[PDB]
Amino acid sequence: TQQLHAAMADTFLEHMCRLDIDSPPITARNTGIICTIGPASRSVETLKEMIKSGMNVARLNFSHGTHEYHAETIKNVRTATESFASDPILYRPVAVALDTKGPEIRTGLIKGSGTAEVELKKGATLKITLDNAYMEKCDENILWLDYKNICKVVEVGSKIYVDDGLISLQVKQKGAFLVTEVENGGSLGSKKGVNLPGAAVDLPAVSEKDIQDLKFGVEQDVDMVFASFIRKASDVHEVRKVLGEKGKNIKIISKIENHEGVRRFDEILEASDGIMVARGDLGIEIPAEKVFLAQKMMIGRCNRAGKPVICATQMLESMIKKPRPTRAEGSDVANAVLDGADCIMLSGETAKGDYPLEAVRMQHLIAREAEAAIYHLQLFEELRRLAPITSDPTEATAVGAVEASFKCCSGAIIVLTKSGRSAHQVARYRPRAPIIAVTRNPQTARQAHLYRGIFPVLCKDPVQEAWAEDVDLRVNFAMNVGKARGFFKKGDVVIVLTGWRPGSGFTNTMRVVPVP
Amino acid sequence: QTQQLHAAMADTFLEHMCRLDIDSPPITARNTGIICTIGPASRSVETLKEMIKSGMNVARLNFSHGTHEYHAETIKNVRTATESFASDPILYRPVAVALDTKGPEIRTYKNIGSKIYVDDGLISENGGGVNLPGAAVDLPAVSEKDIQDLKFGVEQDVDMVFASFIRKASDVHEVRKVLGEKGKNIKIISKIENHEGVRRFDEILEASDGIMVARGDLGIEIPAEKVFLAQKMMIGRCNRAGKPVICATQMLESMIKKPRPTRAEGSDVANAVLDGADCIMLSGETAKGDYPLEAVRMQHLIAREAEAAIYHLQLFEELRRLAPITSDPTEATAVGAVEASFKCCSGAIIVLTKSGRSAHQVARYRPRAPIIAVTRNPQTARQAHLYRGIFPVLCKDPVQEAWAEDVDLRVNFAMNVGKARGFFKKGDVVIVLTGWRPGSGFTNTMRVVPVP
Amino acid sequence: QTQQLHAAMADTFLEHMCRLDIDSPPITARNTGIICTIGPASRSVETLKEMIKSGMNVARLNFSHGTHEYHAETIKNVRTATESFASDPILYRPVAVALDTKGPEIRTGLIKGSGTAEVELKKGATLKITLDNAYMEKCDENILWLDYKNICKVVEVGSKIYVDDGLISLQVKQKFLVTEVENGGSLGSKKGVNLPGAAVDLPAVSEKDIQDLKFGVEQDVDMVFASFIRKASDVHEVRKVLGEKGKNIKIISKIENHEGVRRFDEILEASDGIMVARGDLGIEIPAEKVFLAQKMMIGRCNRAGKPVICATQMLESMIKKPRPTRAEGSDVANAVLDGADCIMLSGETAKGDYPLEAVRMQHLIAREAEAAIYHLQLFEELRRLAPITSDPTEATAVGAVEASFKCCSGAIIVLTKSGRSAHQVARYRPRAPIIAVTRNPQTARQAHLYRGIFPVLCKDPVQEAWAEDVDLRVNFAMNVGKARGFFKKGDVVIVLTGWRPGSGFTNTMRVVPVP
Amino acid sequence: QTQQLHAAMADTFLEHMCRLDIDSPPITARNTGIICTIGPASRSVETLKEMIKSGMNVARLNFSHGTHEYHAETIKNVRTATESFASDPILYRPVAVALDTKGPEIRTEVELKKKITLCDENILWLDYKNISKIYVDDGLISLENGGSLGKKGVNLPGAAVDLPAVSEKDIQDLKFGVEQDVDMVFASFIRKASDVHEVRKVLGEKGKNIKIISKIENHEGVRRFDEILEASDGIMVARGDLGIEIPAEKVFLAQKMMIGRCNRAGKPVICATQMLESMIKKPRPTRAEGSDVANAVLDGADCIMLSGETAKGDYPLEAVRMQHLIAREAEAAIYHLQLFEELRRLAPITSDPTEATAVGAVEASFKCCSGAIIVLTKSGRSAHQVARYRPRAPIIAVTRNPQTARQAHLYRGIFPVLCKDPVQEAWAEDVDLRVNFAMNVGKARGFFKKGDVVIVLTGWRPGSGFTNTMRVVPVP
Ligand SMILES: O=P(O)(O)OC[C@H]1O[C@](O)(COP(=O)(O)O)[C@@H](O)[C@@H]1O
Ligand SMILES: O=P(O)(O)OC[C@H]1O[C@](O)(COP(=O)(O)O)[C@@H](O)[C@@H]1O
Ligand SMILES: O=P(O)(O)OC[C@H]1O[C@](O)(COP(=O)(O)O)[C@@H](O)[C@@H]1O
Ligand SMILES: O=P(O)(O)OC[C@H]1O[C@](O)(COP(=O)(O)O)[C@@H](O)[C@@H]1O
Ligand SMILES: O=C([O-])C(=O)[O-]
Ligand SMILES: [K+]
Ligand SMILES: [Mg+2]
Ligand SMILES: [Mg+2]
Repeated sequence: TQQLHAAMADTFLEHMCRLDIDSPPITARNTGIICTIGPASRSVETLKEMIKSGMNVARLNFSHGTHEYHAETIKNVRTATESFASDPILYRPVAVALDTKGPEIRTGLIKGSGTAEVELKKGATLKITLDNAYMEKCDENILWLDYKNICKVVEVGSKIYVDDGLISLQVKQKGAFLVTEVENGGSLGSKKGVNLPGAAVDLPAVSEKDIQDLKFGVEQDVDMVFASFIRKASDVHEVRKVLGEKGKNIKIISKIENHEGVRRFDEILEASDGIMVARGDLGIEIPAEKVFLAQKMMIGRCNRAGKPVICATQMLESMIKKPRPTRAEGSDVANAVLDGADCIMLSGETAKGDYPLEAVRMQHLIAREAEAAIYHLQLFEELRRLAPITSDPTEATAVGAVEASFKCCSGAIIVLTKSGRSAHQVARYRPRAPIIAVTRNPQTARQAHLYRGIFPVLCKDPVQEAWAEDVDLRVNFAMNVGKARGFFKKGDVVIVLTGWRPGSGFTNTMRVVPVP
Repeated sequence: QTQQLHAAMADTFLEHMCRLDIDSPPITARNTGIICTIGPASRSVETLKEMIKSGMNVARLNFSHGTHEYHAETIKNVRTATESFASDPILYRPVAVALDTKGPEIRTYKNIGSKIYVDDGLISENGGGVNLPGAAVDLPAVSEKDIQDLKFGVEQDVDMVFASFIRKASDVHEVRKVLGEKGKNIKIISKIENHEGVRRFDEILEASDGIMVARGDLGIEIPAEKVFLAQKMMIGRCNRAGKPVICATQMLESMIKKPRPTRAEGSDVANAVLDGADCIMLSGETAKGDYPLEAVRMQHLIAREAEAAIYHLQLFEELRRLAPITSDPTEATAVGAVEASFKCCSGAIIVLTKSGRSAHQVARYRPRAPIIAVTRNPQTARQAHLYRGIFPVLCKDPVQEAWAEDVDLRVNFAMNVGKARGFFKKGDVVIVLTGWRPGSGFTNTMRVVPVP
Repeated sequence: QTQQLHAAMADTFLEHMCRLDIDSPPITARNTGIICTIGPASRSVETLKEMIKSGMNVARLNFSHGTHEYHAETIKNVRTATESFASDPILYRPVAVALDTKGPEIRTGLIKGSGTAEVELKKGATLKITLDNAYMEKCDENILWLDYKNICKVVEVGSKIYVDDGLISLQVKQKFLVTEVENGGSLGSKKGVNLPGAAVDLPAVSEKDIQDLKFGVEQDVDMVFASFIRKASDVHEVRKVLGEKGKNIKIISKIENHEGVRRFDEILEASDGIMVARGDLGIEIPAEKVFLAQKMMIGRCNRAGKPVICATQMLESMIKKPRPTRAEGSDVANAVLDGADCIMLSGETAKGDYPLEAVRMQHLIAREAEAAIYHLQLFEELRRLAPITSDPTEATAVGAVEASFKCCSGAIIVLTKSGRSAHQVARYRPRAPIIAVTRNPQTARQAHLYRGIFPVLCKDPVQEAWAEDVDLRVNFAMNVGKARGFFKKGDVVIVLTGWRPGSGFTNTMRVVPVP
Repeated sequence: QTQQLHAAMADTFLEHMCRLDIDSPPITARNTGIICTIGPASRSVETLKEMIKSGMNVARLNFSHGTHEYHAETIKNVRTATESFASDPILYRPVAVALDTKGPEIRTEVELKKKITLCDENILWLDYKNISKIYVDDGLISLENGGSLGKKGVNLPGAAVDLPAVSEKDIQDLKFGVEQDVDMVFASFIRKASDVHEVRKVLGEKGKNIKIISKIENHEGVRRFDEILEASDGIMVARGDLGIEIPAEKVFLAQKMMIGRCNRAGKPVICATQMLESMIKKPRPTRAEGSDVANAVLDGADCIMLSGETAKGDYPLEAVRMQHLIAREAEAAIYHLQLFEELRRLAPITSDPTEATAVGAVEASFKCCSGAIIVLTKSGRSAHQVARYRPRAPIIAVTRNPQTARQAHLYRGIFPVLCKDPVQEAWAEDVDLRVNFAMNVGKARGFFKKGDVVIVLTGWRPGSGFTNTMRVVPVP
């Protein structure tokens, strides 16, 4: 059970040899699940089923839609979320994330229609213009795109990709205009994304349009921002600046999607609250055979720094049209969890696909299977050897509680936290047991989904005047949540982390107590 | 640096991940074998030439469909395309032929709680070949059609057999008896496709020459969320036993219709190589899809990238600690050669072998450097593709009357092959493995020599 | 350069060795217990006071010699010296008293009617061994009497017989016993005889041991070192003899012969701790094999969490000289590196000329060796080899030790009644000292058997409010640590308490700033 | 149940300790070298024959006392004893001669209870200059301590003595060693790399093949150890003087540090002084002394040394035999699984094919449990490169160079064998002849038998520097 026989192996190779398909996993699923909301999932009715299937974060993509449309999406999520608040013991917080548009390049309209398409045949000629006279009159001869300075960055012989890198063009002759030949062709539609691998796209990291959406998210009380195409640390500083004082508590997740962002990852990770490995654009900007290097590198460096990392894009792509995934997609999710990803994401599988609930359920089943097969003995040993010595009492308390949880096979680590930080410090050491973080801050409970293993619970009872009684109140609530979810039963042992006084920064007490 | 050598010198696996560098270029050699299913999209002589140039090592023919005259024509075109490069033996690549049996599949014969899936797992319990997740084995291991197909393979001189739906050791022995004495040198690769094969894997592996993780049927017979567990389990035990293991099915499925893979497909190929798979396989991507060459090229590029990212310092240590002591001189010589190749950053290990066994025992310990196996046996050269890192070369030169001179001829042939393929150049250091007398079984000599 | 912390952070043991630095000073705290045999050279109140100040934790009484009156006076002098520091509880050091039994010894008679006469034995010469009581006081270079009446039943021709702690060796030539001297030398009175490889059938607990153990219960000793333990049933016999009145006395089994090493696992299971008694052991087995048996027993005791003592000839040359040999400096250091909880002195303190110097040398070596321990490897291995458990105290103990490495704490403070909670911390071998606060004087004395436990005896009365009684004992430990230089105000320490009074309820670990 | 094989398979160091067995007998091969100081107790030819039969590999000559004529007769007696066994080349053991220099010494019975002039208890004479504490007579008296002071040595710890690296007497003694054809020099009180160079310069062209072992005996040599190690052929941990110059409770740190860095560099390290000191007067050692010898071997020392135990004491043969018995037990107790892995990890990757042949040979020897590794070598270098990786099996180094066979004793596990056959015309036949010679030596001394598997290292042409061939070969 829980691959515990493989966990006691002395080598990683023998650990693999002991992986048993008949060793059922524990109940808790530690990996967070982010879901992109769109036409197939934005109804209050479907959203309620997204939550029951395991969605923790509803993602809103501001590459498309108006502020009024997204405001309605946010309302439906919160409506579906609060529809379960009648039972505070089974209530699951749900976070809202805003994915900025960023320096996107998009084509124009095919023959004045949003749905029209033309067939590009390989080897044929195709002209690219910036003259807005063709902005709505693109066809197989001429194509308009919205990057005015595309000629200052594209040398002759360059390659241009259109529509998620499916169409590829080679610039055969530069103009004032661009004369290209189609390498790989096919159906060319309207408003398609363009990638220029190996070109210094001078488009601003934070456009005037992005400024409005960021301030929109601050007004809407979003829990986090996914910032697209972050190339350097100063790009992160603009995002932090625009969010200003009122958006101080909004977590900033930098998306790495090009060569420069990979090269500058350290300065970007230092300034950010988290990372997203956005493999979609990344797979086009750099060779597709190198993406897995960038992913393992970014996940490991984030695990080392104790900052959240998200694995995103095309994880269960085939499930947009089919109710079951391919074998490659099953192993991709599992290996991302084995790599150490805090969260796994879904895009078109939930935004527009035909089986959005099956996708969420499949991600939940695989992640719980992958979490049991993790070789904890080596991971915990390596995280401690790579983590520096600390003078923070909470840090020493966190590593001691994780070590104690491996020793007594505890059902959970219960943590009282106001800002989340205490639970974050436990999570970075990757215990096997789920981390039940008890909080009264709703925003804290929603941002805890970015961390592996943190199962946030929001206590709704009023603050008791006697502080030692307020602590016991929240601890017993955690015991009720854990017993109701089947994390443990009466008589089991659990780790409880508390402070010596109210307020953030005083977590310093670890207790080993039986389940009431 | 190159070949992820900065990540290679890390003291922990986590720090090894942190040092992976997309700007660190891999070496020229690609160690993982590429098995391509040949079908209507790829059975022309002109196409097969491009597939070989793209890196195809093994042509798989799926006997679930097609007549013997059809398959015999496919085999013939495969050998025409293969032998079209024989005029230059420095650059000639052996290409193997594999026969994949139909096996005991239920289609919509019969002699049949709940649970019963149909049409590749498209109905049960509802939904839009037939599988019985967790059921008895009514049909025989080797039916009468399989016997004729297996006998046809011996006649067409195939190098290996992929036996479908192996459930126990006696299934393997049944196949072996059918190949008989005329096909006793044909390698039997047991395909693990159901819960029974996973439960009885150790007895199946012991009876087999190798294993295929056939994830297609496996993902229907057992929960889909468990396939990664059984895959890593079987690759691990095959690595421990030193037997070849193939990862198969839906690795680049979307490339049937599209010229570039998804992100999940790109990481699936890489992680299979990182797991330790000797070979990776393409099915519909090469048999029926619109982009057969691109799929072969993509497996080549990913595999070479992932091989540079292997954490050899942990893998080599753990492979030795788990391997038993030996009295076989070839086994001791082989592990000494691999240790020496790491010590001097060798450009290759050159192995002279008649049956391939000497090269197989080197591949067992997973050197970073390519293993140039020099043989005069054509079947040995073709069967070498089943093993990670073995780059076979077929020596066509006549035997020299002085045995020491004949050894030097074959060694110098491997040197010219290595130079022409960019594995190494003049002045580099290589490991050379030979014996003290002619004949198989006497490999016991390791020499550390500069490339002339 | 401090605490060999540069060597502490190595990735291999070889690199750890390469980084050991003679210019990197150790900390104040010395973790290895020091046991001293008290004798003529050291039994005065004046000398005992200086030995306590020099670092002695345990006074060993060797009941192979002396009367009950003699030992009663020694014990009185030990307690006089100890309690002379009892007026400052912050600085008072508990001192344990250990009784070392005679056990099934074999001794010779008197040389020419004198307990101080001595003859000379020559190589190849013949020596007659008799059991006739007419010679028990009439021994000389021709006839030797010994008190083992069954010796002819257990020896044969060619057997080796060793006399006076292995100095002289004989070989039986005829069966009274006719022998030929192999190695000669001066033969005194009442010397010990070893019969290596013979099946000696003496009782585990003799009538003399019965009287000495009863004396031990009346005199309130803290532990018994039981000589020549051969099997678990020997340990049980000692436990039954001590009975109800001696149930709290710790029983340390001395492993000194071949059967003891062979049956070590069952003996360890029955005992509270182990002494590697290398003196007799090096005569009973080949001396080139002693180091193997020592490292085996220390390893298995560390694995089981039970105290192990390394004993005998650690600083033998300091009996006559003020400074040890290089081999002796190495032996003490390697015993601490092996994992020994305590190191022992015998003749160096019982009868030598430099008893204070010997105690001070062991203190200096042990503290240097403790800094050199490769804690990264040791802590990882003790955890891997320890089973998962449902005991909250064990999980709390391993979390506290892990926390102490994380924040480089100056100490782990533990409140314990019986000692058990501190013993469970010591089993995981933290670098930081373990300050065990107890109100039980016997718990305080017995804690010296465990590496790193620094016991302090709280004298303050019990507070009615239990949370105040707890805070009182924690602050007392804070004052002890500051007064002894383990830490200072602003540092971080680990505190271990329980949720309710009484033994067995330790479940609370706190990371606390030093006020 | 043999050679601590059960403990050898443990997955942790702790479990390795827990599995050590006193009932697990070692092999016959003893890998650690034994160096004996020759003096009035061991000077006679008949005594030296027994010391050789008991395990002495190197005879040490202490040039702090005695005359050139005295030491010359000592050398003649050693060579007389050594060559008395030469009638059988199969069983002959080479014996090396080492010269130990006096070096920068400061020397002076009355009583003293708690006035230096540069012979009574009121004014003492010393031969030195200016410059705190001063130690006299093996550090027993401190200046403050007391004792029976009676031409005793003086130590000035921490200080910087103005005495030259080599003295006029040492120059004469070094030139004497050159004339007497000694195999190695133990250079006393080496403080810096320049001191090693001045010694190497004194030995000149005629003494260029003489191995220089630097003795580390004070604080400065410990701090400048890396530069001294690089310039030297090897290191001696001279714990006698070192234990006076630095606090005695720190000697074990310096010893373990210097053995580790020598093992890491692949250079010989000798642990010396007071290892069996009580055996000067007693036929058996103390428990601390048996532990000290064994822990020196477990630390990784290539050689162990006897001083007064063989030079002046009553039981020299017993002392040599005890070091032999302890060393053999401790070598079986080595945790090879960890040691070999760590040695490889800290060793650099190079292009020298001899080094790559050496690791591959050691790895192969662990895989097939070989009875030996046979190395053909003319300078010793190829055998030294095998020994740095510490195989469990013995290294039979077959040479025709008699100085090489004697110098090989400085390296753990190298069993030197001197071939005296004429050089055969065919190269391949001259190699086969020397290999077969090692097979016979192995069978004679019980290292292996017919049908066993051994590792054989050879090269591709005559002369030194060409070892590149490893073979796994059945014993004939
Ligand atoms: O993780 P954070 O943000 O530091 O908060 C943890 C805090 O929660 C507590 O357990 C309770 O604090 P509050 O009563 O103010 O909510 C404190 O003891 C502790 O300092
Ligand atoms: O791997 P195999 O089949 O054992 O072959 C190894 C043999 O090949 C050899 O190169 C000799 O082969 P040949 O008999 O063709 O000359 C020897 O080195 C060795 O004994
Ligand atoms: O180590 P022991 O013998 O279990 O004693 C530890 C006990 O001491 C306590 O801290 C309290 O001690 P008191 O009973 O003297 O107040 C308990 O919480 C705990 O169970
Ligand atoms: O260890 P060294 O000094 O390099 O000598 C090893 C030499 O021994 C040999 O095996 C034999 O050389 P020789 O003919 O000089 O004895 C050479 O191949 C090799 O170069
Ligand atoms: O047969 C296969 O290859 C499969 O089912 O995966
Ligand atoms: K006694
Ligand atoms: Mg993008
Ligand atoms: Mg000296």
